[PDB]
Amino acid sequence: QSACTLQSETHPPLTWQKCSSGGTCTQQTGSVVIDANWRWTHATNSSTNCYDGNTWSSTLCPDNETCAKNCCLDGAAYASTYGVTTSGNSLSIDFVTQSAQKNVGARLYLMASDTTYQEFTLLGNEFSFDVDVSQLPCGLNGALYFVSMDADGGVSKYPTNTAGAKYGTGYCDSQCPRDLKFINGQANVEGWEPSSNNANTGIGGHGSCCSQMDIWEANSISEALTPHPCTTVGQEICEGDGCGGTYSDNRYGGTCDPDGCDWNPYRLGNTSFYGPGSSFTLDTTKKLTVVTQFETSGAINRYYVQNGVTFQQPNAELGSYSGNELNDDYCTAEEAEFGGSSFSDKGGLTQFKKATSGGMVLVMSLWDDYYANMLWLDSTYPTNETSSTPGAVRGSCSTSSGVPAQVESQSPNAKVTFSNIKFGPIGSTGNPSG
Ligand SMILES: *[C@@H]1O[C@H](CO)[C@@H](O)[C@H](O)[C@H]1NC(C)=O
Ligand SMILES: [Ca+2]
Repeated sequence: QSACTLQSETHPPLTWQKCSSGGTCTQQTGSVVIDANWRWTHATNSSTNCYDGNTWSSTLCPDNETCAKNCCLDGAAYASTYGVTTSGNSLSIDFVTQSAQKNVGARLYLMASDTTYQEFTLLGNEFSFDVDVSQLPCGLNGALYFVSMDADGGVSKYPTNTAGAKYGTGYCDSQCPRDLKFINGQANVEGWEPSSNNANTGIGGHGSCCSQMDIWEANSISEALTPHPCTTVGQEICEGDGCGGTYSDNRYGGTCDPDGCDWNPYRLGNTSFYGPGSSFTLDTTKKLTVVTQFETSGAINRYYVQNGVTFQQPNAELGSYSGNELNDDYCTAEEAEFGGSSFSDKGGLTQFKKATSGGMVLVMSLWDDYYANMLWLDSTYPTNETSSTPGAVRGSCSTSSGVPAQVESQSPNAKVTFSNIKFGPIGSTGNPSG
């Protein structure tokens, strides 16, 4: 797709800190850009929409190539249309924003410049951020994660994409999302199937895969940490059900691991660690700091800070495993106890180290789940299972919670605030900010 300028594109600024082993942290100035899927897509020579509701214009978009040549992405009014605002080192995303139309959530990327994404090499480093999930009830997910996207949004690889990172192109993740309107410089009109439960989305004939590090997927009820390896580390197009993931039929027939080796304290047995109120170790009605360390062995460590008190990831006992570190032993024990083989089949933490050894783009989003109502994160899943079934209970939310239409009408003012992002060598982010 190309870019149009009927609406100016001004990326909201966002500062963050880069720390060093020497003990100092320096302020960096970046900005955020909203994903292309949320943008107005119209004809290059007019205001005629190329996509409307959950269907494409059959005249402007008869096929993927023609559609890409006839259509362009336009600018976004961050605050008024998407409910996205920034203030210093803080970023807030509103759940539902009512303007000329109804907008639900957003997916944003941290930029290095006005035309490029900031790339982070995670291996041997740690990532820290403060978050306020107090306004996120059951069914919502304020996520912060990393994906192996190209810095230019794919412009160098796909000439027909001239919008680039400036317009949030090039997304990919372990689910090999087929709901993307543009992939590899072409539209996704071929094989398009409008969603039967969402009037604004659909599924196309192609998806976009890549490694994904889910550092934070959470609400006020539950939180999970999940690395997702792929046989091909970087962004790669997939076709049909060969994509696997949520959007396809055979979930495990793809190149990526849609499940991952997840770590949810509640799912692992500690039901008093994270929750709303003073009866929980970490009170989700108050802000908290989340630190994630990527050691060179490929293992992942995590600790939290609230009101100046530090709490390491709680200890978990799963089969022959015992500890608080996400490593090979943990992931092997999880597949043995909870079932599955997707993570190991995709290479596990060893294959995932290839992703963290390279650059990954920071993503921050807020979304509700039209496929599984976020039950996999904060409830019993599958819903037919009981508490006696290992790993079935992931949170205290009712199995009837998370209906998109219901949460959107009942909790429109829900929102998430991410702030004070710090990145640097392991052991450096707790030092004085500059
Ligand atoms: C949950 O984790 C916290 C922090 O490590 C700990 O103090 C508490 O004893 C744990 N509770 C259970 C039931 O394991
Ligand atoms: Ca270790």
